Amino acid sequence: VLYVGSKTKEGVVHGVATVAEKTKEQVTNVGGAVVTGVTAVAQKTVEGAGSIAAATGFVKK
Amino acid sequence: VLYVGSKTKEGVVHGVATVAEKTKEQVTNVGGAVVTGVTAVAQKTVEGAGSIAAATGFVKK
Amino acid sequence: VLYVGSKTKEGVVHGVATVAEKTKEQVTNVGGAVVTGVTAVAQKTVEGAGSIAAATGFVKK
Amino acid sequence: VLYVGSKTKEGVVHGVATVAEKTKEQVTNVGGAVVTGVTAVAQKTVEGAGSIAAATGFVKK
Amino acid sequence: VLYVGSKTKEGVVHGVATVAEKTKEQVTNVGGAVVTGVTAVAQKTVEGAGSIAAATGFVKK
Amino acid sequence: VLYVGSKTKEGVVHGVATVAEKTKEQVTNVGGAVVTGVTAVAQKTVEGAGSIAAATGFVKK
Repeated sequence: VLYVGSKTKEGVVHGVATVAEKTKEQVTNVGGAVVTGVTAVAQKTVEGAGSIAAATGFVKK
Repeated sequence: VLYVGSKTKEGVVHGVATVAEKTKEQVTNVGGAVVTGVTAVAQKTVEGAGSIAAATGFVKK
Repeated sequence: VLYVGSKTKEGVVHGVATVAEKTKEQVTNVGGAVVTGVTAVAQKTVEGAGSIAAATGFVKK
Repeated sequence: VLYVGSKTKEGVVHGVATVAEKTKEQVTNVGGAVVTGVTAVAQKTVEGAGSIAAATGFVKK
Repeated sequence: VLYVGSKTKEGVVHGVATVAEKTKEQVTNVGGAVVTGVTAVAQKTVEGAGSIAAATGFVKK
Repeated sequence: VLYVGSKTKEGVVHGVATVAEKTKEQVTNVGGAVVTGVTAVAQKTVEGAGSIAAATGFVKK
């Protein structure tokens, strides 16, 4: 009957400073799942399953 | 019957400074899934499943 | 019966400064899925499944 | 008798990403000196005085 | 009699990512010196006095 | 008689990520010197006095 949002923040990332010095970086996947290097990510879901960095192995039935 | 949003933020990324010095970077996928280097990503879903960086292995039925 | 949005932000990315010095960068996919280097991406979905960087392996039935 | 430079860098700026969101910006000088907002500037001097952002007040003799 | 530089760097700035969100920014100088906001600046001087951001007050003699 | 530099670095700044959120920022100088906000600055001097951010008051003689 009344809802007053104001400067609300939900699922938010702000003010982020990152430095990444790497001399070498390998990934060798063989038949699975790999998720690497997720930075400054924001999400909001309404009435649904939410996943950010979800490496699922193989599914069978 | 009444809804007053104001400066609302949802699923938001802002003010992000990144530096990435890499001398070498390889990825060698063989038959799976690989997700690498996701930065400054924002999403909002209404009535649906939301995934940002989701490496799923092979699906079978 | 009443909805007053104002300076609302949803699924938004802003104010992002990135630097990427790489001397070499390879990707060698053989029969799978690979997703690399997703930056400053924003999406909003209404009544649908939303995926940003989703590397799915092979699907079978 | 011998000098072999190679990939030498002197007085150099490179690989610079900047973002500047300002809603208002004033400068009100009255009879002096003002230097504002110097970015990505490089200089090399041989046998001379070198100044990049030098606001000098009034000189008298 | 012999000098072999190689990948030498002198007075150098590189790989710099900056973000500056300011809603208001004033400067009100009255008869002096002001130096504001010097970023990513590089200089090299040989046989001379070198100054980057030098706000000198009034000089008299 | 022999000098072999290699990947030498002198007066160098690299790999720097900064974020500055300010809602208001004033400077009110009256007859002096002011130096504000010096970031990612590099200098090299040979046979000379070197100053980066030197606010000198008024000089008299």
